[PDB]
Amino acid sequence: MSLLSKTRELNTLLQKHKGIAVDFKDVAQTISSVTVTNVFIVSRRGKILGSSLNELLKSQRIIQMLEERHIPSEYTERLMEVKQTESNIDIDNVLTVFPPENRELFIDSRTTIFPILGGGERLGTLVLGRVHDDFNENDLVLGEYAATVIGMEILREKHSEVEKEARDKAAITMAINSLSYSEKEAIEHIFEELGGTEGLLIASKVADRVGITRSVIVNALRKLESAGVIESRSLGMKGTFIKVKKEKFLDELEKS
Amino acid sequence: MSLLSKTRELNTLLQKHKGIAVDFKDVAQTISSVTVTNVFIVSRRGKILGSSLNELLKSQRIIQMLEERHIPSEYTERLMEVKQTESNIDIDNVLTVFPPENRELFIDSRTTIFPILGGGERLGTLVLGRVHDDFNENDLVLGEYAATVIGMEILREKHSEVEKEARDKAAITMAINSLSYSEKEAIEHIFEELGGTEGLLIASKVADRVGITRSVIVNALRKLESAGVIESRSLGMKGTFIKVKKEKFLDELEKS
Amino acid sequence: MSLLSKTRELNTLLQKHKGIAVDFKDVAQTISSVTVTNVFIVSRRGKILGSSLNELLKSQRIIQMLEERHIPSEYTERLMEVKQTESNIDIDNVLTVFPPENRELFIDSRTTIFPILGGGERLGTLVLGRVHDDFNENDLVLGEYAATVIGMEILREKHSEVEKEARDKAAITMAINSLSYSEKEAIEHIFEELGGTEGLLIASKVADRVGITRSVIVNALRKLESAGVIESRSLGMKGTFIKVKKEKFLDELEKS
Amino acid sequence: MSLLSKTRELNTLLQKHKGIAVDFKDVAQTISSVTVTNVFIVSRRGKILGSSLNELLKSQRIIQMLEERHIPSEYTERLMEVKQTESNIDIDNVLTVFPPENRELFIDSRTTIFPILGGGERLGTLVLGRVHDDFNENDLVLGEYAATVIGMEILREKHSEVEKEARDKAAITMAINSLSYSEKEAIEHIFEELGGTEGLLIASKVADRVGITRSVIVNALRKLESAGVIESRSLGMKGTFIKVKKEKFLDELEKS
DNA sequence: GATAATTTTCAGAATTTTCAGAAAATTTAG
DNA sequence: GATAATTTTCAGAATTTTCAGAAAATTTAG
Ligand SMILES: Nc1nc2c(ncn2[C@@H]2O[C@H](COP(=O)(O)OP(=O)(O)OP(=O)(O)O)[C@@H](O)[C@H]2O)c(=O)[nH]1
Ligand SMILES: Nc1nc2c(ncn2[C@@H]2O[C@H](COP(=O)(O)OP(=O)(O)OP(=O)(O)O)[C@@H](O)[C@H]2O)c(=O)[nH]1
Ligand SMILES: Nc1nc2c(ncn2[C@@H]2O[C@H](COP(=O)(O)OP(=O)(O)OP(=O)(O)O)[C@@H](O)[C@H]2O)c(=O)[nH]1
Ligand SMILES: Nc1nc2c(ncn2[C@@H]2O[C@H](COP(=O)(O)OP(=O)(O)OP(=O)(O)O)[C@@H](O)[C@H]2O)c(=O)[nH]1
Ligand SMILES: CC[C@H](C)[C@H](N)C(=O)O
Ligand SMILES: CC[C@H](C)[C@H](N)C(=O)O
Ligand SMILES: CC[C@H](C)[C@H](N)C(=O)O
Ligand SMILES: CC[C@H](C)[C@H](N)C(=O)O
Repeated sequence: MSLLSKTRELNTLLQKHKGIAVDFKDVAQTISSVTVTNVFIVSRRGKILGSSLNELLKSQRIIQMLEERHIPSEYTERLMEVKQTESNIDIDNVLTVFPPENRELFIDSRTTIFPILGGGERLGTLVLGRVHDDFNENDLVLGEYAATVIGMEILREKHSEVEKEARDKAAITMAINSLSYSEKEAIEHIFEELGGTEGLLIASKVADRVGITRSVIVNALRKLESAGVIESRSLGMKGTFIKVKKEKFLDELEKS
Repeated sequence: MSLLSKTRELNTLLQKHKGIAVDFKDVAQTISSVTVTNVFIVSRRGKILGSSLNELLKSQRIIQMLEERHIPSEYTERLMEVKQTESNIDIDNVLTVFPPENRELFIDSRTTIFPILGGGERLGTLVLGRVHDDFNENDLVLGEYAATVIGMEILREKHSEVEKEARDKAAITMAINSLSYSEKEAIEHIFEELGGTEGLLIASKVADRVGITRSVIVNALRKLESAGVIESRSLGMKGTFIKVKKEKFLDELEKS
Repeated sequence: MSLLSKTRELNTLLQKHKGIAVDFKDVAQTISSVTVTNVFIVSRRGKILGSSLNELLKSQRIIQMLEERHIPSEYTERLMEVKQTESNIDIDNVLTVFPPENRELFIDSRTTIFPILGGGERLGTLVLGRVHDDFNENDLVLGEYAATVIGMEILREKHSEVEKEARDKAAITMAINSLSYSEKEAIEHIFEELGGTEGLLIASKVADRVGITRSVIVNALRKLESAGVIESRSLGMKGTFIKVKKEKFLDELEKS
Repeated sequence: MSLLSKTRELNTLLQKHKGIAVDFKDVAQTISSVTVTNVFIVSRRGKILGSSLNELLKSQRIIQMLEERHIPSEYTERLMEVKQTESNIDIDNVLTVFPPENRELFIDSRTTIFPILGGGERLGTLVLGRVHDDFNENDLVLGEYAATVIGMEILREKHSEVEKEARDKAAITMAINSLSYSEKEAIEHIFEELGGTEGLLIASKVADRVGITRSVIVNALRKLESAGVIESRSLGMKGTFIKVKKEKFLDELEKS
């Protein structure tokens, strides 16, 4: 099986995965097939995001490591020292992925470490190990496709979660500014009587006890409703039902 | 220059690009440098998302294509019928990326087509062109790997686009439900006289033409600001400035 | 000389330094006196912030390192691996501060590495080396006073520069919001004709060419003057003299 | 517990505190834990910046001191006369930190005084108290090193305080120069009727009492907002809300 | 000393704005 | 079907606000 067929095999997993997310465990399996290696996709903090082992599964430490979803904290930082792709690493090296204890079974073992880069920084590490054979250039080509692609699926993940928080801050800010002076004070006193995420209270009485017009309170709520900060429904004599959908709202209110 | 050298060059563009969006015009010329080819990155409908050419620029048609940001209609169809990679296409084949009229300069021209796939569907096509040298398998490895990542960035963009159009619909609806009856009527008329995405008008004047209280207009606008549907700016004696941040708002409002 | 007298010596340098800043070179000298060692105060990126060497000055690499204001980039990252105070490190170790080349002169050499911590993260490293003798606990007490104190003078420096940028953003924002719609457009057209940091222009003519009232322009400038964004003086027939004192102002204006 | 163990404990509080400001109440009890002492951190004028006591809390006077956040006037003087560290002070010496009346519980009490020095001047005093055990030299090493860092955090705070009062003066002056003659007159009267740091008043009413155009008042307030001297809030029919962010503004204005 | 050129100041109207409160509309329980 | 309890809607006045522009004030050159 030629390199083209191996690259074609890997590139097919990505071109046909439904959705946008790519399962790194699926990737780990594919990387093992076309190269016959034990695969480890670890984070910058060592969290195991993918794995496709066989010979290593035969070690006690490795089993307890897969359950921890982590790797030796000390060995995690040593992978950070590899800034370029270092291949063909024997068992007599510190960067070997195989247990130095069971050296007899892994005497001819060779280890290669690919760094995962994205957006201009370090994102993870892709460690591949073999029991005897060595790594050639055709293997480093396949491994660098993975690191470059994994870093892209991580760069998207980190970026998408930043966009989410950035929108919530805008939604809260977009709402806090649309409030009037009397409407900010109204919202402060309501969330006080409400106490929790959702509840039921009589807005009118809260308006009378505090000395704020009743329509000023209805006005503030409808603005927060428009901004997606809360959901509200009327219950007539029972009162007004409120369900906060953005918790950080109040915290940013007094801050204003 | 070995394949592992060309591969490392391409991956470097992707791992260090700032932000998240990868510019296809950068990819195209990067693909062109490492393979010594004329590069086209086109969509299903033949829009040139990115290109980096040299010899082809000595043809009249190629220039007007770049001006139109599109490729011929006839050619776009025949690219869709290419369901797999097809390399070393001669000048006399319809799938050739070189103008046949300039045969004196393109008689020994070879052109390979790489379908761009993402999420299991055809997103576009990556076309490479050479004047003399044929395409080896080490070239198909790059072109196929570049079409893969190109499909990944398109898959991602189309997803973020859909998420945004959905967040917008939600913003409009959430803001329309916040409007009372008289408030919902003012906005219909305010946005009628505005005539465009943004403008300046005298609200109190429009309030008297229809017979709605001016206070109604002020509160309604302030509720659309809470949902990020419009930006509003008071110019006192000169009127009110209104910039709409959601095209489809007015259309959606009329539905109700 | 007892430890109390050594601690008293060090604590005097800090209690009597005039001003708020503490010169790390002065510190380097004091740390060398009370312990008789070659002192290195390096950053997280290896930048030498202080030094008090003697025996090492006798090496060619060290001389070229002091001029670079840096240390071997590779050795800089290895110091990051020391998370706790590691002392009594022989020349046969990678973390030795002495040149492994001139091993014969530094055979009994012992090296100690103190990490500089502040605010909850790593800030630098304090490396001490000896030619023969070893380190005791009384030496680690003195070295940890230094690391803890150096980290405090660095935490203050980093914090003070953050407070400075945070105020400039507020000054610009505090000003951009106080501007009216017509006053923002006025400031946009003035900085256009101005071209550079400071210059001379006739505001009236700029007002007439663009179609904005002349007093609207005087009003915008006086607000920016109040916010410290610009300095302005009148020159009657010659025009108005403007000197921008905050460059990022305009960049944040169109962004609004 | 060795000195190097006690030292490492204190440094840990300083290296991991969040922000920049170190809370002296944390330092005091930390000093108390590692040396088994009653701790007082007082200024020149005897204000208890921080304390952590146990046995002393069984005395009436000590409690009222904590309530007053001050120490006796007579005792504060005698601490200033202590120009150097003085350890193992008996119960019958005026420099004792223990109430003589409770002699039955404090007859074998020992108390050491550590002057707190920063920038070459006396900033405060660190006082430690014990019921039985005397103070060794390993204790003077901690108390002297704690007084040093305490002096460092006071030196820093007093500097940031002065920089702020200077930035304020600049903000006031810069804002006053931005005011015209009629504008400068309105603010004098507006701030006269306000009577306090913040309040609500009817500007247009105050405009007619004096005979100034209402527009003048609006623009003047908007110029003080640009310099961060006040916050202003429009309440329409109810009036204008004004919060002053710079106490000394009104005073400084009257000077002109 | 005075003209000429901008630059500021000041005054005033039109519009925008926030709040009050009475009438309308709703929900819940009967 | 109807009372009672809040909840919304709507209308209206008082105040705040932004802009225009004419008169005043300033600087520069003579
Ligand atoms: N698409 C995709 N992304 C993944 C997968 N596994 C992990 N990630 C992403 O990888 C990113 C980093 O991994 P973390 O969950 O943060 O693990 P960690 O222990 O916190 O390590 P650090 O990210 O370095 O802090 C996360 O934001 C995930 O979105 C996966 O299987 N598929
Ligand atoms: N990252 C990135 N995406 C791009 C670039 N140019 C185009 N795209 C994406 O390519 C996709 C198609 O480009 P369009 O310009 O919309 O072309 P089209 O005619 O709509 O193409 P069809 O998808 O066939 O309908 C969209 O998802 C774009 O976001 C580029 O330079 N960078
Ligand atoms: N008080 C004081 N601070 C210093 C001294 N030398 C350096 N610093 C501070 O140490 C901080 C970090 O050093 P840098 O100038 O940033 O050196 P660098 O090469 O950029 O290394 P990094 O800070 O890790 O990025 C700076 O912000 C300085 O303010 C000194 O002699 N006295
Ligand atoms: N970091 C820090 N500084 C503090 C703390 N308590 C007081 N200070 C500083 O200690 C100094 C004096 O405290 P004050 O409360 O002003 O006492 P004082 O009576 O003015 O003292 P004198 O300086 O003698 O006039 C000031 O610079 C304060 O900022 C604290 O808990 N943490
Ligand atoms: C997978 C980690 C490997 C075994 C590494 N050599 C260690 O001992 O931690
Ligand atoms: C890019 C278009 C190519 C050259 C096509 N064969 C044509 O003749 O138009
Ligand atoms: C000061 C650096 C020392 C000599 C280190 N062992 C190196 O060789 O880089
Ligand atoms: C803290 C004050 C001490 C106890 C002082 N000697 C007194 O008697 O008041």
